[PDB]
Amino acid sequence: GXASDPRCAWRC
Repeated sequence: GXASDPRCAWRC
């Protein structure tokens, strides 16, 4: 669940 965290959203 990364939809609110750009620094991980690239994976998810």
